[PDB]
Amino acid sequence: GSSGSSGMASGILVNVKEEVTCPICLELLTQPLSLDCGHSFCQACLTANHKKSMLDKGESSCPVCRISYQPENIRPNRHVANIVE
Ligand SMILES: [Zn+2]
Ligand SMILES: [Zn+2]
Repeated sequence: GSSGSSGMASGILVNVKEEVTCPICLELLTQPLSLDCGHSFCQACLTANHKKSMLDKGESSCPVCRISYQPENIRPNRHVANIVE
């Protein structure tokens, strides 16, 4: 009458602090995206932000500098479908 093989919950990790932070959630930016302005953001925070400025004006833009560009068809610094094994 027993079942459940859960590995040790040692989520401890020894690494340096993070410098790249998200101007939205202000938490952390490990795999942020790149825009035509330079400022990075979360692949999610960006999607949500865009909607925000959709009911007021309609068009989205950098929530930091609000530069002129296309929030669609944007690619990050590096996009490779290669996962180390
Ligand atoms: Zn974020
Ligand atoms: Zn910007």
